[PDB]
Amino acid sequence: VNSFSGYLKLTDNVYIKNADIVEEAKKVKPTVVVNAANVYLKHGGGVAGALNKATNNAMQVESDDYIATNGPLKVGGSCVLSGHNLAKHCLHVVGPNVNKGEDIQLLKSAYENFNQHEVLLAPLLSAGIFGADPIHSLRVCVDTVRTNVYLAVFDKNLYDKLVSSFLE
Ligand SMILES: O=C(O)c1cncc(-c2ccccc2)c1
Repeated sequence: VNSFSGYLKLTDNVYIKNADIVEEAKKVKPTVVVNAANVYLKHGGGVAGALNKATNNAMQVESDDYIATNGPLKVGGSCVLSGHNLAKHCLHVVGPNVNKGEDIQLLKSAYENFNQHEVLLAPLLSAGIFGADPIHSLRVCVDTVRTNVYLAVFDKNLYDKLVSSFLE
């Protein structure tokens, strides 16, 4: 049903809310929730851990089965798997891990995957343990994605910084 509420317009196609993406997926019933994935689709923490836990490990069993056919994803790559109880689809997207010297230029490639989906509920890619500046990631989102993105940002202090950088 894609019932997004309380999202702040940043651009004509990029929206942002200070919210837990799991709680968002349960209220919004989005067609697509984006996972901040690693190449092995091992959902051990952050957004991936959160989404998987909310599926009571359904996502992790499907993910393994995919990895068995594919081997690992490419950095900048994605797959479309079931959203389980959270969404029709989960778009698992691998942003570069700049901690491991993966090139920040691959963040554009990661966001380009969003353009395959009319409307997405999504985190910022390559933030947190992936080590990219989240405000940089938002700029790459805005520059790259032309389909309708609804970004959920868990942390209020980071949310305010993001909105201050974008609108002030
Ligand atoms: O089956 C569909 O066409 C569909 C499309 N978008 C969202 C959903 C959905 C997503 C989460 C919960 C319940 C329903 C289903």
